[PDB]
Amino acid sequence: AMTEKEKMLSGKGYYANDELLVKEREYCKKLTRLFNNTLEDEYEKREDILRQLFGSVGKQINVEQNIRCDYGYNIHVGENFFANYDCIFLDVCKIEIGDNVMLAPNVQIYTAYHPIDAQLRNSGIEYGSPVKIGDNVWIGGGVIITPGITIGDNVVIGAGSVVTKDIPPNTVAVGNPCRVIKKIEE
Amino acid sequence: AMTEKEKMLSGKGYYANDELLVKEREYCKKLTRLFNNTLEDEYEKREDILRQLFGSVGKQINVEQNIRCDYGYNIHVGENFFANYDCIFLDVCKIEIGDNVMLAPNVQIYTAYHPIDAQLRNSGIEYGSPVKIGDNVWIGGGVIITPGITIGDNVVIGAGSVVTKDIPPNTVAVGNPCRVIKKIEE
Amino acid sequence: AMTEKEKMLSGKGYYANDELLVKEREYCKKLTRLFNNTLEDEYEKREDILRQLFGSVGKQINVEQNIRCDYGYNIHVGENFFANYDCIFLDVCKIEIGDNVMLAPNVQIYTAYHPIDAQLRNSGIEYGSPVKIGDNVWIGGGVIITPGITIGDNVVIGAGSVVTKDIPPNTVAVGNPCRVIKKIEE
Ligand SMILES: CC(=O)SCCNC(=O)CCNC(=O)[C@H](O)C(C)(C)COP(=O)(O)OP(=O)(O)OC[C@H]1O[C@@H](n2cnc3c(N)ncnc32)[C@H](O)[C@@H]1OP(=O)(O)O
Ligand SMILES: CC(=O)SCCNC(=O)CCNC(=O)[C@H](O)C(C)(C)COP(=O)(O)OP(=O)(O)OC[C@H]1O[C@@H](n2cnc3c(N)ncnc32)[C@H](O)[C@@H]1OP(=O)(O)O
Ligand SMILES: CC(=O)SCCNC(=O)CCNC(=O)[C@H](O)C(C)(C)COP(=O)(O)OP(=O)(O)OC[C@H]1O[C@@H](n2cnc3c(N)ncnc32)[C@H](O)[C@@H]1OP(=O)(O)O
Repeated sequence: AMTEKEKMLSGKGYYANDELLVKEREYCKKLTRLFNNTLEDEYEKREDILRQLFGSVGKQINVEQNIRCDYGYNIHVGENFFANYDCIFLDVCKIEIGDNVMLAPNVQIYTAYHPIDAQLRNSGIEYGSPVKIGDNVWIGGGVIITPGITIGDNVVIGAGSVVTKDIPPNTVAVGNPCRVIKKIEE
Repeated sequence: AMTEKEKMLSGKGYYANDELLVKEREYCKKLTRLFNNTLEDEYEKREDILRQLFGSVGKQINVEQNIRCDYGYNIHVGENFFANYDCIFLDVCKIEIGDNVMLAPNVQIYTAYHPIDAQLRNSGIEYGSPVKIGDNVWIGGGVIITPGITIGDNVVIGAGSVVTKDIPPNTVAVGNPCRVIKKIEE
Repeated sequence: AMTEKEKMLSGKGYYANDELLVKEREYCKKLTRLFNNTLEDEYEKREDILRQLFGSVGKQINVEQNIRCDYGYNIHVGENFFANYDCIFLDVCKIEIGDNVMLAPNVQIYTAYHPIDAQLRNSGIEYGSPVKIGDNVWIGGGVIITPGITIGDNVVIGAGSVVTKDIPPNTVAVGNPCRVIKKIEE
């Protein structure tokens, strides 16, 4: 039989109040707190914390302060990653981010979700679906990414967009819901 | 004659810089600060603070850190309430929330508003309209609730939604503006 | 030849990792940190910090806590300015705000942007376009303002709006994208 952590990672229904998960979420908030309390000139310190927090980190990385995570280890990031002010990463499942990806302020990537049915939801069962972002992607400010979304290479997501469906590579996409408005040279 | 606090609660025009209201807003920020400075394993402490902050609290409650309120006492919450990261409650008027309601990160419930006319607005007069959320409601990430909105039981509001009109029970509602897209079994 | 700071202010392409700009961004975060760590009854202190932070400040000003800026000096604000909880000012270029303007919580004003082309973007080059807000303007909660936007006098921007095009004076504007829905008496 699977553990609650295993059900979680596999996109199945799990109980978040599982002791192991609660204490993993505690460990995450400790590093998060340490990260957000650092001083503006403590780049070395922040970088170390990110390497303990995230599942995988490239050579260079810059995440502006007040970062929000659930577990940290489900966050996998490529080279030269940039995340601006107040980004939220609900990494119940894998948030896999490619190379040269930069996040504007207030970008929210949610992998978690709840049952539509109230009785199921009120029971405490919960789900996750991994999010994928390709190489060379600029994500605008206040963009929301929903569970199970894949974003291709060479994509520019306009500010305030709500990504509900997959966005193909080599496109510009804006809106609520988020749709392609332009193609671009590869 | 009514006091400014009374005008506020009754949905009438009031001056926010009223001495009583300013010092009530100060008291609110003190508890808010205490709440947001707690350590990740201080559940007992956070729970106590919420019972001093909110108008009414159920048996169990979990609000993730960095909460934003104006007064606190206008916030009335039911059983098993959950509020994720960085929720904002502008409780100029009553924010009444039912049982088994869970808020995703960055949910913003605003009850306050200003006069459309500039001269009225520049005079400092201000208004409020209470917000109502029924039992068994899942509110998505980055959802904004406008003043005077009532949300029925069994409602799922999709992420990034902007609730401008009332949402009937037993529905799924998304978008900007927020509209019903599905009905659901009761 | 122009410096990187000069290219920035002039709307041209610049490298943000320029030593002068990095240390100006450090100075900004120091004041920001001091501002956000103040206690709820330290109005005098916050006001002083804002006068060191912002390019220009009127007689009276109230900015609620957790403010986010990049440089500060590009932010020019008029009389009786109000900014509520968690506003973000990406002032790569000039953010010029008129008199009697009030910002609701979570208002995000972005002047910065990146090249559409990935190779240009991955090179580290970056741009800015100034944002202008007229006198007597109420900006709703969670409103996003994109680079190069001018907002006229007597304008009410509804909550959750995403301003992508210029908004004429004497109008009410909502939506994603943000459009005029009403005219109003001057
Ligand atoms: C340092 C850092 O981390 S970056 C900091 C900045 N943060 C940000 O969020 C900035 C993001 N920049 C944007 O969102 C811009 O709007 C861009 C890049 C998407 C603009 O791309 P463009 O395709 O050139 O927009 P353009 O002005 O040419 O017109 C696009 C059309 O779609 C609309 N549109 C553009 N952006 C958006 C948007 N974000 N949301 C909704 N609609 C939009 C326009 O209104 C226009 O409509 P229309 O022509 O049918 O009338
Ligand atoms: C631990 C916690 O606190 S929870 C943390 C997570 N935070 C979140 O915000 C997650 C919320 N989940 C969502 O918003 C999901 O999108 C859900 C639950 C609304 C999806 O519901 P569904 O009805 O099953 O969406 P579905 O994929 O079937 O299709 C719905 C249609 O409306 C659209 N749609 C779905 N969600 C949204 C949305 N949030 N905004 C705009 N449009 C949407 C879809 O594009 C689709 O359009 P179409 O069929 O006309 O082409
Ligand atoms: C203390 C402080 O700092 S303020 C704190 C509060 N923060 C806020 O964000 C509150 C802002 N208030 C709002 O956004 C309000 O919705 C207002 C002021 C824009 C309402 O203005 P009104 O024109 O009177 O809205 P009204 O109810 O009359 O109807 C407007 C129409 O546009 C729609 N609409 C109204 N507001 C919005 C919105 N924010 N987004 C999208 N659509 C909207 C309505 O659905 C309605 O549609 P319809 O008539 O075609 O069916």
